[PDB]
Amino acid sequence: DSKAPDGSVEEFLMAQNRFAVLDRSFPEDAKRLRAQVAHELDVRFKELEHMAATNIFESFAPAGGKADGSVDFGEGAEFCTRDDTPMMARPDSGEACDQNRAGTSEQQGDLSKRTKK
Amino acid sequence: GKKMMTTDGNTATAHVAYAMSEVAAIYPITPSSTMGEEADDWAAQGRKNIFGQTLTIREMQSEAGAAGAVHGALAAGALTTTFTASQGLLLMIPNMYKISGELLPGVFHVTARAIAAHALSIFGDHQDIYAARQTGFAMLASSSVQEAHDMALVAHLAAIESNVPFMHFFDGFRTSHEIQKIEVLDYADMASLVNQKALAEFRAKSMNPEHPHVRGTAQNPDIYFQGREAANPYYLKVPGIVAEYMQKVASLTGRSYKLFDYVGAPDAERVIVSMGSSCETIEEVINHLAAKGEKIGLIKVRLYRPFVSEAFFAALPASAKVITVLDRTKEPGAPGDPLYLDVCSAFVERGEAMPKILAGRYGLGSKEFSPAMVKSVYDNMSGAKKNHFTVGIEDDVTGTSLPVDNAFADTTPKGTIQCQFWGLGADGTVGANKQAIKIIGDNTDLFAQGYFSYDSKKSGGITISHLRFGEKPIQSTYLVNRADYVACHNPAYVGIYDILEGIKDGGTFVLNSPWSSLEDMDKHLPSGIKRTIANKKLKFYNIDAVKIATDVGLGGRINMIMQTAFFKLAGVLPFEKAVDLLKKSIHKAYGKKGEKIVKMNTDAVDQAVTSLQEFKYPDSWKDAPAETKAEPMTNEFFKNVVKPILTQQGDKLPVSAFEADGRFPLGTSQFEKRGVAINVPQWVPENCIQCNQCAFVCPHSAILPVLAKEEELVGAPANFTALEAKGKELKGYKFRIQINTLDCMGCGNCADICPPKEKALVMQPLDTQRDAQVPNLEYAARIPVKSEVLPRDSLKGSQFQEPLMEFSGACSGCGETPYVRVITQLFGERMFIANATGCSSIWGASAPSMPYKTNRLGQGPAWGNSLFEDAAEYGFGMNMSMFARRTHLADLAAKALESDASGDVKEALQGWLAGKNDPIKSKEYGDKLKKLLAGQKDGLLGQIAAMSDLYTKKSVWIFGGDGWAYDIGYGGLDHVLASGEDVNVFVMDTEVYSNTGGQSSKATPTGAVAKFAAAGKRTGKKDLARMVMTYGYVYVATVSMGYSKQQFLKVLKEAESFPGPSLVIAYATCINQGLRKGMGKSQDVMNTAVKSGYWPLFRYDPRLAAQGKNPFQLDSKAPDGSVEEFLMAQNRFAVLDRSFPEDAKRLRAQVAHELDVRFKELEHMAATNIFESFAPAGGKADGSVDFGEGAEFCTRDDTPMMARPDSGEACDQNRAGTSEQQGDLSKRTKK
Amino acid sequence: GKKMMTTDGNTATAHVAYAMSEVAAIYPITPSSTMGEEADDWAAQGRKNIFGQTLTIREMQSEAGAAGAVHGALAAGALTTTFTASQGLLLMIPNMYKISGELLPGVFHVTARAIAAHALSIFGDHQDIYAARQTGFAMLASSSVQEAHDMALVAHLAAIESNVPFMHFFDGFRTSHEIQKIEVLDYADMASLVNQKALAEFRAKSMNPEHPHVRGTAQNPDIYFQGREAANPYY
Amino acid sequence: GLLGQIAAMSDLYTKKSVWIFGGDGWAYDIGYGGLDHVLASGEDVNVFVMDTEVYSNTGGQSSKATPTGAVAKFAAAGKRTGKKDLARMVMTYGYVYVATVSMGYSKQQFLKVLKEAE
Amino acid sequence: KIGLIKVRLYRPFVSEAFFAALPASAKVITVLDRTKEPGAPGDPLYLDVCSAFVERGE
Ligand SMILES: Cc1ncc(CN2[C@@H](C)[C@H](CCOP(=O)(O)OP(=O)(O)O)S[C@@H]2[C@@](C)(O)C(=O)O)c(N)n1
Ligand SMILES: Cc1ncc(CN2[C@H](C)[C@H](CCOP(=O)(O)OP(=O)(O)O)S[C@@H]2[C@@](C)(O)C(=O)O)c(N)n1
Ligand code: SF4
Ligand code: SF4
Ligand code: SF4
Ligand SMILES: [Ca+2]
Ligand SMILES: [Mg+2]
Ligand SMILES: [Mg+2]
Repeated sequence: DSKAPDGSVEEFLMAQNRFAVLDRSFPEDAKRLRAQVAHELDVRFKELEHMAATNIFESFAPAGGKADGSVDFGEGAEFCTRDDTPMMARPDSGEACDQNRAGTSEQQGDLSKRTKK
Repeated sequence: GKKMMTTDGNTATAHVAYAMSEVAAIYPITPSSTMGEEADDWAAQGRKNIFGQTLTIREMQSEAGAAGAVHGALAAGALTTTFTASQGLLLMIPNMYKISGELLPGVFHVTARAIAAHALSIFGDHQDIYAARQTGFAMLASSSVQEAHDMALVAHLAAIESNVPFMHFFDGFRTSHEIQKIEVLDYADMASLVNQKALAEFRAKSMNPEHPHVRGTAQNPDIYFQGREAANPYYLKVPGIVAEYMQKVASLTGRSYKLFDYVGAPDAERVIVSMGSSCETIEEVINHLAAKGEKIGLIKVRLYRPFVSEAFFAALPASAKVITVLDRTKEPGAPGDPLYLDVCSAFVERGEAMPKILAGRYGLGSKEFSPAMVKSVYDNMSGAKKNHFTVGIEDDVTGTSLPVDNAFADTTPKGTIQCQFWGLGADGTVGANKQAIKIIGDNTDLFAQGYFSYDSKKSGGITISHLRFGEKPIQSTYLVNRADYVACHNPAYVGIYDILEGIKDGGTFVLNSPWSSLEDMDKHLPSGIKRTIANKKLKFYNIDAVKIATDVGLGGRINMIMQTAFFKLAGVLPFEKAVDLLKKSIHKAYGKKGEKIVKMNTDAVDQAVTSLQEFKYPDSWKDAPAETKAEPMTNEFFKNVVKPILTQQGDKLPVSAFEADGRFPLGTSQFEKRGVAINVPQWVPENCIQCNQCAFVCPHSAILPVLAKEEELVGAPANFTALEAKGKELKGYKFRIQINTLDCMGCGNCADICPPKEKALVMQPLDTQRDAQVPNLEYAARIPVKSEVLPRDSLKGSQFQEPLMEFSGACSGCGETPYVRVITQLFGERMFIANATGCSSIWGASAPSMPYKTNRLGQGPAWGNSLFEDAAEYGFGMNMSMFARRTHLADLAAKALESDASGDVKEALQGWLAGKNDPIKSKEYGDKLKKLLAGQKDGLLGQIAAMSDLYTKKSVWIFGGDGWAYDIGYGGLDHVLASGEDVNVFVMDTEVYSNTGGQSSKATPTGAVAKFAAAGKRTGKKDLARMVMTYGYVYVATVSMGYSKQQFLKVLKEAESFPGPSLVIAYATCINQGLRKGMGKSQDVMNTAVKSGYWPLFRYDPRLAAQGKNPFQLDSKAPDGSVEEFLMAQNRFAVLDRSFPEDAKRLRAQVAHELDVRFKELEHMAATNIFESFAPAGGKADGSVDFGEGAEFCTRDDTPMMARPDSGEACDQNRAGTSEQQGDLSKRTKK
Repeated sequence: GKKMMTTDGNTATAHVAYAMSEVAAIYPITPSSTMGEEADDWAAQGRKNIFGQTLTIREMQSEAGAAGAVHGALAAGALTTTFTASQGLLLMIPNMYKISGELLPGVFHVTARAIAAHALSIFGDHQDIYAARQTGFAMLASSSVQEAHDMALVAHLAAIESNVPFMHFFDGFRTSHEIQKIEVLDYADMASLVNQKALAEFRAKSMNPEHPHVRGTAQNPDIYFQGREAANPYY
Repeated sequence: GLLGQIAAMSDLYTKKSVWIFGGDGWAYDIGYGGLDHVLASGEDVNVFVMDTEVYSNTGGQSSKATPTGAVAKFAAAGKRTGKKDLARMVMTYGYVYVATVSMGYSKQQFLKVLKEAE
Repeated sequence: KIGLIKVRLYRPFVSEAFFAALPASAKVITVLDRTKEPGAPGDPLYLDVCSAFVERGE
């Protein structure tokens, strides 16, 4: 909604004691820092200009769905989704499951095949 | 009306909280987590509260956020509740003062848990609730599961009528996780007790623009004091309101309560005053002892705040001459703990008889408070009368502990059957016990109780179930120590743990093992057990649960068989009814996929009932030969501290065994060698291409690359097969991949990614591998690690460095530990780790197991866990220390350059100063100074010589999960990175709060299923990386091991060497994501995560911009279209598809769209020509200046807030207009 | 030497805190702001503490961040201090349990101020310091501008030798802002009172990869209680 | 009955506008974690930040909103890090309405933003 | 006949040192707390002083 820097920044800063007092006390550092501010805003404005020119932006979904109901992330999982910790303990936890101590599904199945007997 | 059910304290109170609240703002913290999760589940199922509405529940970024939201909701006129504990309650304290200060009817349900001090504890005690006793909240304690229900209701009703917020609390785990058959009220009954007039008044006084008021004013000395005392009337009335609701609720339930209740001899001479679950155990002991004539009693504290001395005395027998107040907390330096001080105050104000009052401390961090300990407390009152004592520990340092005689008689009511089950992680033992409790409770008049002890180990951990069944109420709030029935479901336990301890004579001992034959049994059963079974005439049974399960088709799955064993032998039910009920239930549950899965279970039951015969044993067991002791070598600390703790004897370690500040030495995990993997890898050297990828990827450091010279392999075992080393720089070396079979967790990741089609790693049963590999790893371990051969940060070369984090308690195949292990291989010897509370702090440092270790020179990660919310600031502090102390060193150095120090010393100092912040040079010259100044003790050179641990440049790292970085610690993280200081942040993104039970975090992706996002998260994943990149001066990068180990190493080197703040976000797989083919596919899943475009890799390096080039670089390619199979291969996404296919499809398409857009934005970032540029520093210069110096107008106001020592000078306060307006006015007023 | 000066409680305290600390993590909150601002200006002016070094002071995002930084700096072996009051002190409570729990020589200088309840107030009372009484910090009160200087010094000296963090507090405004002609000591005098061996010992036990240890473990019911009573000898 | 209850809820008839007012110290520093989370929630709330580029009330201390080179307490030689870009940070969400205003430059753009944000 | 006991070290609270400052002649003692803990049986300093007299047993 605004335009590219018009070059008045130096006067802008120097008209405020929060910047000028630095100029009177540490003239060399102040000079550097005001130029740095000028560079910072130059770049930022340029970045905002591209933002305004881009055609890359993501859709906007307000809300909607919920689908009366919910499900536990461990429901019907092939391997245990919780640990042996008292931290993960829950009222409905405790049912046996594959704790990944025997390897992958594929590795397990192959060991079966290989130890057919 | 009423309704019976068997549940835990958490559910009992959530049952009431849901009914009575309209809003809940929550945050997960153990052990209160269950309440928020149930409330969410019920709201989603359609459960109505007393207003006929589903609860509005929202998860905040922290408990502080939840507390502010609760305050807003209440101020805005909605009945509100929250569930919390420990660290979380502390964060709510500021808002508590506001909520009570504004007389809002809020109710906080707290599972009382210990505060982290010398150490963190998730266990139960009152340190947290006492920390808030001054907030102005009323405090109602419940001491049992049944009471949690009742008190929760009183709290809500009283809060609504009194206008004083309530904190309803019960003991963490001891009450929150104990299962009891109790009675709960219907929601309509609760609704009927609500004071409608009060409710309407609450609504009417609330914030609303239709009839607004101003709240939260700032007040001066003139009126603040008055305003603070104006609520007095309200606090004077709360006690009576609590009493009336206890009575109103009682008329509906039949259970009466008073602010203070008394039990025991009406003429007791020795009385205990206590609060919480301890009260139940104390009472059980009183019944027992009083029946023998002892004049003892107990005063149960219900309403702790307001503390009504009159109600307290109304409960105190006049005959009491000695009173012991028990506080379940510790306030260092205080003249006495809270409850004790309150009771003392009652007696002084009463101003009459002063019986002897004693203070006792107990149960910190859920320490047992058993019957024998109650005996100690009563004996102390008639004996020594030690004051300010502790009970449950042996304080051999300050001698404050009461001796405890464990031969005390069992005090459970007549007819109580007690059971203990020793299970292995995920063998379904706990689940069957909880089912057995439900079955027995719903089909008998028996009271049932269940409590479960778990392992700090997340995988292959041992569980111990304590169950009690009886015709009389079970008040035993302590573990079972004299069991009638004991079952060991893992034959491995037999030789290592004291499983039959305290088992009654004639008790039943059931064992799962394949040792059917007397010779096999005699061969495995330790002498001690045989003697115990013998001398106690135990009903010993053995059952090859694994053979029966296999045969009936259940594939080694033993839960049903052991379940049958309990229902048949425990003796809590008659055989007929038992097997009957058990079967009926199998049809209840299961009954799913055909009658076939039902048949196997039913069959397994019958087979079990049959094969369940009394193992007969020889009278010769009475004195089996006490075996020797083939105990390997370790160190003093592992022998005297960790081993005892790992074998469950930690309770016996006296106070003298621990460091006052709670510290632990590194490397105690080196000796655990648990051997719990079912299958481990087997190296096939004929196919090995010598890449070191298997070691790089191991989540537990269970693979050891070996590079030896001929000479180093002389005494090597015959089977120590080694290949001649491949590679030019390795000409002449013998290479070997040594599998550490006992530390392996058997996940399969190594074998899964081993490059060759003809795998060099194949999974095999642990037994087929241990005999050969144990002595092999042992031998290899003594071979010098060849860290100097290849580049430290090269894929292959990194695995030739010493890993400084091994054998952690992380889950098998954990996606976080591989990253950390490698990080230590690169910087371990010089890093500080400020670890955020989470899985990484839990697998990282759960006493007594310490995975981080030192290298051969004694150097290793200096590791620390402060809190969950402050990891960044904690690491920033360590960095401040290094800055200050190393700046001090630099100053001493320059100073010594201007002295008669020797040319060599000066050369070294000049060298160190120039390379002060360079890891290579600071070490090079620091090492010279260590040599050159050796012995120097005086003057300047002496101070420098004493600061050697500051010579080499240190590496400060901050480790944390996504919950930490995206939520609770985000503000801290953000500020630290914005400081521009040299720190390194490593975020292990699991896309959920893993440790606490899979709760959603802002890092959780769109459509992922997790707690508080159980219909799939409906907001996209927060873009932490892009947010941090807006600074321009922070190195930001993403990594995924499975996609590129090289890129990971490149990122580590670039992030760490960046002289400013660095943020590295890694994709970490986790059991909570539910990887469909096992965690052994983590690497491959990490690979797909990136290829699908789900987890794009990039690096933002500010120094490139400092040299004109674009700081942003993409390291991965556009989405390859595989996201759908990527998502569908994880249950956290697949469950949604099976349950809500319509929305799940939509959400997966949204995710594909999100990642597609994001990647395009990254592509443009990498294509940009416009970028933030700047130098590393420049400036400083001694001196300061105030922003007001020489200003033309006043620069500060007339407030007490801006007043400073030098303020007060006259200035233009802008009341006369502009400089020009004043000038113009001056010309106009010339005169 | 002694020096006669006319100043307020904040300055008298800050005078000492600066001399005895190497690091300071601060956050602004009335009526203690003056202290951190003075410390910052002095460091920028090159004032030397007892180690001949200028103070390393940083402003955090809040007092919780400031307390976590203080904990980290102390854990890493730097004498550290901070200034706060009221709402800010409340935010530091979680870290206070850790700092005392790990027996760290931290020193918090607090201008006791009212807690916001039915209303906010920047003025003085002990509501805030009492809210932190169970944290394990020793608490030493000063009732005048002159005692603020003296207790501040005692608090630092005692925290170093005892390994128990200290909370030096005085009344918001009534003491923090009261001006009085008092006597302050030279930094040299303060330095000569320091227990050099305790200090060396504090640095030797601090976090350092050259000789690591693990701090902040998670403990079960088997050992937590014992671990909590282990610090009794220090208190 | 029902009509009586509905009659008693008239102060809820009109759609309300929930505003959160705060300074830069609040939004960029201490309350950032909460502000961030509340915006990420996607709920209908309006945050209005009055950026003074310092913690004003307490005496002009620097905040992350303080610009490069500005002198303030704790930035006594000019702040040596730039202003934190809270706006671009929040815009990364894609579903949050973000805007910046300056009354002296444009009262109309200010009014337009109020109407659009609310 | 009046006196004042000034509290310097509030924590740890050392009763021995408290009594070393208390006149044996003291028949009435008022403890002033500069705070308010709603619902508490008494404010912090008062509670600490009471405990001192209770434990002394005299
Ligand atoms: C102030 C506060 N609130 C809540 C907690 C509880 N904690 C959590 C919510 C932490 C979850 C960690 O999440 P994330 O994403 O950062 O890590 P990861 O997934 O690796 O686990 S574990 C932890 C603890 C031990 O106390 C408990 O309650 O289980 C806490 N310690 N402190
Ligand atoms: C937890 C905490 N830390 C510190 C403070 C002190 N407060 C601040 C630092 C507030 C300054 C806010 O700055 P910003 O930029 O958000 O707003 P603005 O510039 O408009 O003023 S005024 C205030 C108070 C009133 O209590 C005080 O100490 O003086 C506080 N109230 N709470
Ligand atoms: S199976 Fe897993 S734990 Fe075992 S060596 Fe391989 S990667 Fe390591
Ligand atoms: S991953 Fe396979 S080929 Fe590579 S070093 Fe390991 S065993 Fe050999
Ligand atoms: S991050 Fe996940 S896989 Fe790793 S220890 Fe935690 S719960 Fe287990
Ligand atoms: Ca860095
Ligand atoms: Mg996580
Ligand atoms: Mg401001």
